[PDB]
Amino acid sequence: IKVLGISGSLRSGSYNSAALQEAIGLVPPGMSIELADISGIPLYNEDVYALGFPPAVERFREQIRAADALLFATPEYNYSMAGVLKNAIDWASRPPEQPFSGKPAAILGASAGRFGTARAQYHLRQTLVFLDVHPLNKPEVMISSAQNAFDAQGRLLDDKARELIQQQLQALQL
Repeated sequence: IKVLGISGSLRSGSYNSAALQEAIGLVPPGMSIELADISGIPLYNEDVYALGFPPAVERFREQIRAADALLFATPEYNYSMAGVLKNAIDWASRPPEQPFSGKPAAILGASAGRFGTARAQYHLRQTLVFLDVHPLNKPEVMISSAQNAFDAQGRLLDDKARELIQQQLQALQL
């Protein structure tokens, strides 16, 4: 089972990217996570789209098409999804036959804030309706006070979080 991990943050020390990197080693046997790189995706402009998909967007769409499931790591800024993540989704969601259609998925997120990306997750779930993506409802993974969840580089010190992430991946497999 091929899972495409999508981090909504571009910063080097991203808690969400670190969560996905850790997730790669928490999958059950028979499953593997490949990471999407959305750093080359430009801000959306219909006038640009009309001339064709930028190479970075085409690559992203190709990865989504090839994936059996999706794993979103969504940062939360100003009580909603990070604009960068939404922008990437906006690009990949364009016609023809946008690739998110029918894909099962899991959502997780990390934030320094108290609610560990909860608000961004429910907004994303609304967006997923239009894309016809089917996200797991349980378990939910909202890592709060993320500054204390990781050490050097990006290892998870929160075993509870590691367990829940392990559960989502086991759910996608099923």
